[PDB]
Amino acid sequence: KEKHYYIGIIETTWDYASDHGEKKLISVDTEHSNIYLQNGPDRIGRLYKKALYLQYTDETFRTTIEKPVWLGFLGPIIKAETGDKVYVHLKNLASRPYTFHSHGITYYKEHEGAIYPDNTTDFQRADDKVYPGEQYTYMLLATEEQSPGEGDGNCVTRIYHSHIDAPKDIASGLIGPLIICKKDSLDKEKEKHIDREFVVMFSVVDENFSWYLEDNIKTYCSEPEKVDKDNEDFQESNRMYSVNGYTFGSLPGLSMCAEDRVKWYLFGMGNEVDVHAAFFHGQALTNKNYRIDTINLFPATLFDAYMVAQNPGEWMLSCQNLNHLKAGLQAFFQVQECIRGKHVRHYYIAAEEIIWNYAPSGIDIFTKENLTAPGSDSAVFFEQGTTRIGGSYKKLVYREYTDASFTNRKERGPEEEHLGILGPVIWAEVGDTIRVTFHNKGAYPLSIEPIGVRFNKNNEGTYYSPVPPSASHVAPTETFTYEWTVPKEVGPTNADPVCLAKMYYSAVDPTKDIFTGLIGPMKICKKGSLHANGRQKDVDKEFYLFPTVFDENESLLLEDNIRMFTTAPDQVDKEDEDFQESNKMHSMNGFMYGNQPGLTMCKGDSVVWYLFSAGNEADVHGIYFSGNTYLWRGERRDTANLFPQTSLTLHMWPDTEGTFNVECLTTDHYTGGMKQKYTVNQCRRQSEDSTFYLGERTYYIAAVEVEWDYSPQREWEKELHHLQEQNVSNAFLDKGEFYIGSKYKKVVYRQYTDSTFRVPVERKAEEEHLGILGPQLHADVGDKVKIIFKNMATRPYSIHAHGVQTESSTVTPTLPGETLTYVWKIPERSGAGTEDSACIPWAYYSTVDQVKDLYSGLIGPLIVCRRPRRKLEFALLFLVFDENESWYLDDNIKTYSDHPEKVNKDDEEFIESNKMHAINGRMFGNLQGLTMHVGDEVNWYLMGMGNEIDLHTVHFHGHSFQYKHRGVYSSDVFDIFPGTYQTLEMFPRTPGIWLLHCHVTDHIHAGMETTYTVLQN
Ligand SMILES: *[C@@H]1O[C@H](CO)[C@@H](O)[C@H](O)[C@H]1NC(C)=O
Ligand SMILES: *[C@@H]1O[C@H](CO)[C@@H](O)[C@H](O)[C@H]1NC(C)=O
Ligand SMILES: [Cu+2]
Ligand SMILES: [Cu+2]
Ligand SMILES: [Cu+2]
Ligand SMILES: [Cu+2]
Ligand SMILES: [Cu+2]
Ligand SMILES: [Cu+2]
Ligand SMILES: [Cu+2]
Ligand SMILES: [Cu+2]
Ligand SMILES: [O]
Ligand SMILES: [O]
Repeated sequence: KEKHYYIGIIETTWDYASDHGEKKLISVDTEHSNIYLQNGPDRIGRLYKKALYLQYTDETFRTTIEKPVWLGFLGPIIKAETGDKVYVHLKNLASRPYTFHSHGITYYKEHEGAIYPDNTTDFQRADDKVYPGEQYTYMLLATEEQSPGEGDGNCVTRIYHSHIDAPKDIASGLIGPLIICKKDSLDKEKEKHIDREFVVMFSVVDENFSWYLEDNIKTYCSEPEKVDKDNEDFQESNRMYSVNGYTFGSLPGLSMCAEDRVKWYLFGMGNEVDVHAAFFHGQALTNKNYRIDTINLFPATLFDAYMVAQNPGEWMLSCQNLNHLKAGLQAFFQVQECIRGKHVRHYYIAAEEIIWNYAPSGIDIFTKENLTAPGSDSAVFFEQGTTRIGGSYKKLVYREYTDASFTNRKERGPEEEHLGILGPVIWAEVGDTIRVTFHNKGAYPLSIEPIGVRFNKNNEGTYYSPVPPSASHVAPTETFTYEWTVPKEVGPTNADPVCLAKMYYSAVDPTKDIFTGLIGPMKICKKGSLHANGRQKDVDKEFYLFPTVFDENESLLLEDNIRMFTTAPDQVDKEDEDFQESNKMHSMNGFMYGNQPGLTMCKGDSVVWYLFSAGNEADVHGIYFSGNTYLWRGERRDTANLFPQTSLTLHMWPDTEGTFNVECLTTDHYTGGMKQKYTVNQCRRQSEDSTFYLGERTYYIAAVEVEWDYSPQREWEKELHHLQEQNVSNAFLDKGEFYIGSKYKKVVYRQYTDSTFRVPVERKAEEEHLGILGPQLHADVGDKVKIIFKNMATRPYSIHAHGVQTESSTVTPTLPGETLTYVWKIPERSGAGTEDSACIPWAYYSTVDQVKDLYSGLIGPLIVCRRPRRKLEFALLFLVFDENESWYLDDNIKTYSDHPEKVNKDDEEFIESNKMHAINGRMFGNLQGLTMHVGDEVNWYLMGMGNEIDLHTVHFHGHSFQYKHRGVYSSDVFDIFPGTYQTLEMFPRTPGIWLLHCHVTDHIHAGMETTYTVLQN
């Protein structure tokens, strides 16, 4: 078929509403709405002028078609089954130039509707920028290459948006859904067997970016005269946390019937504070491929879910990111009312208060140093005195008891010793009923909210609307018996593991209860997978890990805690930056700096890890199990990623004896103490070894100190701006007064020919694209790689790598001038998992100082392949190099700064002047070397690392990619965070120079982009 759509871009006023009335008890935490929606002297209220796509009937952009109420300000839903020829007739009826760039479909440079130095000429640039009054019809092709994966649903979710300056064009309001179905999935422009199809975009629509900021200030502020746009609160007062554009329970239209087959197309959109956690309170929207309960979304994350509306009632959709939840990102939706499970599991739990100590040994187990040594990582969090609480905090948490007689606890075995602060594991099987007899015992009402089980409205553990103890409100001394059900439609899918890591927390006020201590593990399993004791049947060890930043400043018991441990409360300024840092407890299961115990097992044991987390947008973790590799959802990986409310079930079979680290790779977190140890003991006696390593490879690598330049040519930057017509100044690149430019000394891994290390291997063409990265080491499964590593720098470094097996756990640092040998064995578990592609990459890095060594430059890819036009390989490392952590910072200042004496290393402006947001070490088109031909088979090895900020949604303009074993899944955006190493298959089809970039606002403007060339066959 060949669809035609008429899209006009009009200017208009949008009201984030307030439905000027109530019946809306959003009351998860909520009331300071009047910042966001308050009109006034400075503030603008809930009315902003914003351009937006509308659908017209004819080429006469006069007669409009009306888009669903629930769609909010998004553009009209554009659909197309594979093989279609969609033509989009755009007419810019607005005050400035806009375009229409689509995400998941094929077109030529004359139809990209995106502007950048792509060496194209006039006929191909008509699309790339539509002026007011001009009309342009975009021709798109639903190719089989962009077709939803062999294992994707029938219709995936894609997006279209303007692209002169996308962040701004999108903040301005120009963005809509593009749903792509496979061959004849659709029927009457709706999926063949669905009842309701919805589109939801989570986003902190930041009005400070919209082109109409001025027009909005000058209009609504009563005193436009005196508003500081550069004012933190003014800015915050323009950030509209909202789902479909609507901000405080305002989303209308969401309505289905019970037994309704709903399909939801989600997608985030935003800057780096856009760490979302979509959650549909009422049911089991659990059909991604497996059963999912909460859906994480980031800038341009394209996601599709399938639900079967059940459990009739007025439910709620929210974003479990705490900060977003209290900034009002909720939206009612409802399933109108248009057998059970007899095995009763009975638990008795009391919430009790205690004085939790985050680190008992009072020492950093990792370094055997005193946890309060003057000026150290730990110091800040544990220093105790006048205005610093210190190490232990009167917390409040769940503990199990023997019976309604809340008299005697249950003895916690060495088995559950690791549990730390977490509550008592609640568990059950598919087809059961749970009855937790909660008994509050603290100075505040609380309750227990369970993620993952089926519960009626009488058992809802929170209260949203539109002295007895209620499920939602169990007062300080009352008690209540929640009843939950674990019916089929809420427990593990066929493709799911035997047990799903789950959780439960106090939901009287999530944004505060959890941080105080009310969070506990839960485990829902396939029917008959557990023994009487609650342990899986052929599993040796079951562990539960909860890494988070226990925000003590948000504890219900904060005041008391100030009163108890400070040597001067009255004097405690509760809002000092430094005060709140000292109480941001970066910890795992309650412990810090190595102090967590109980993670011991036998080599050969079948271990099963249950990970989960909660918290705000700073909860972007990369849990790294050093020394071993697990098996998640058919994929071999050794670093799990967790965000607000994420839950995972890892399966591991440790294979090397020793004491290894379970740590959170993401910098802040690691420095702040988010690292633990787990021990593998030898529990058998096994073999004599001259029987297996069919291959041997040896590489000679060295670490050199080079002068690196993040942007050696500034042309592409320059050209990109003039096209956009921007008056912008580059903070990171412009030497300015005393700033250090774009060049900084760094230490990097360069390959050599032999043990003499006097002749380096010349980087050929197919490897110019590696930039700062070390060489692409290759190893097949069954190898015994040997790295002869020589340190030519001026301070101890070493080389180690994820996924690889080693003899011991310790890693000897190579001293300068010294040359050592490291040996990595590449057994089966270091290679492709069952559903993995044949080659998978692992980052090799330096261990002397996990952090400073990295930012200093030391990083590279190890590709480990499985089996025995051309085939290409590219390695991309998206990382915001924090040049402030370089071991070489002092030299750079003296070497590069025009006036070193005038530099203050603490000056916020300076700090930022060093945050090089780059790809493989270079920003703004400066990443040369990515060239293929039409027809080639390309393998992109993407890997991210770094701090909390490192959310990187990689987008390739004009081409999509496939990704699991056999390219079973399709998409054009890939989510990447610290510790993510992924391999994407792609077949270039349309020739031309295309833009490759991170889709998150700060990152784009910062330079995280370059271009890849597809040459004509
Ligand atoms: C575009 O034009 C010139 C020469 O072709 C130069 O800027 C560069 O080589 C070209 N850029 C790209 C991305 O091909
Ligand atoms: C561009 O930057 C200059 C300073 O370099 C500034 O004075 C001016 O307002 C900006 N915009 C235009 C159109 O000149
Ligand atoms: Cu985009
Ligand atoms: Cu959110
Ligand atoms: Cu972390
Ligand atoms: Cu932090
Ligand atoms: Cu990014
Ligand atoms: Cu795009
Ligand atoms: Cu783009
Ligand atoms: Cu930044
Ligand atoms: O795209
Ligand atoms: O994009």
